[PDB]
Amino acid sequence: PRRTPQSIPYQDLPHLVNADGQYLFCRYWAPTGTPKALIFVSHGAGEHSGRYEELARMLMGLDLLVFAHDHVGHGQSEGERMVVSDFHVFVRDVLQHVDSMQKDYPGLPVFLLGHSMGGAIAILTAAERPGHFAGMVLISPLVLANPESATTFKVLAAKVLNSVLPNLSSGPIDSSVLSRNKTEVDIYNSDPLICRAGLKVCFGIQLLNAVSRVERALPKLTVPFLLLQGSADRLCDSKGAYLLMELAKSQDKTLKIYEGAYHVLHKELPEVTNSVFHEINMWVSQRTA
Ligand SMILES: O=C(c1ccc2nc(-c3cnccc3C3CCCC3)oc2c1)N1CCN(c2nc3nc(Cl)ccc3o2)CC1
Repeated sequence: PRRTPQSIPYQDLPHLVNADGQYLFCRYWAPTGTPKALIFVSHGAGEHSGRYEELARMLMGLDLLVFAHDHVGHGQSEGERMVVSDFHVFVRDVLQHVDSMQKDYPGLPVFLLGHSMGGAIAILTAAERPGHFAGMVLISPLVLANPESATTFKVLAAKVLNSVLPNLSSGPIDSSVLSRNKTEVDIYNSDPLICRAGLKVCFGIQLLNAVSRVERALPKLTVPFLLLQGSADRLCDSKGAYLLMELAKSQDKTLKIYEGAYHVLHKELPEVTNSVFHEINMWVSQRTA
């Protein structure tokens, strides 16, 4: 039997098989009552859907049916770690899962929530289906990379794009520069499902493709969205959040800036994280009433 990269049979776990024949590990949090709407949670690079437990339980408490999967190459899903043939695979697979859930639970509005790379995935997913999603919640979405990191990486990208160098990698990200909450940093560094090795250059190239596709997608994006962004984000430059507010055509767009906060806003200092949860609660509540 087919097993996760951690050797657990998929027959023992919630799962979906994608269009490439790869098993994706899935998670669901459903309310006891009749659901008001569906919401897919889209995680970021190197992490996995289990990192969203608290946010998902909050959303389920609003009577939404929350669902997620680990993207290919991540967590408990199949695929070479941190490899993707093309960035659109992630979007395709979100749409498969959304479509499957809307068959099982028809008539319900569907929301997206995405953080970091998962926010770029959410933007591209909404852009592919104009008018179909009720709303999107974006926590520090990948819109523009940190300009310094992007320039340095595009050097390594020059090597890989012009030569055959399948194993070249960037240096690892310093997990401390992504949340001021030292306890959350230590938890991140302790999670065996997180890939904290340096990014394979081929994967960073797909992240560059994500940035390029997001830019082209903005002037067509019409979905309602809430955008939460820290002013001291060393990974997803806050300039991208301002560009998203400016260039999206959405009639319902809201930006909240967290002054001095780092990248992982839902795992930041307690004052920030409590506000993040409250603001998402209010925003989704107002749009599922
Ligand atoms: O989605 C992402 C993400 C988004 C954009 C990225 N860009 C690169 C990158 C890396 N090396 C060279 C070049 C590049 C770019 C390639 C194009 C130009 C630059 O890596 C990225 C990862 N992330 C961040 C790490 N995560 C995380 N969660 C966490 N939680 C806690 Cl508590 C503490 C720390 C945490 O770190 C999960 C969510």
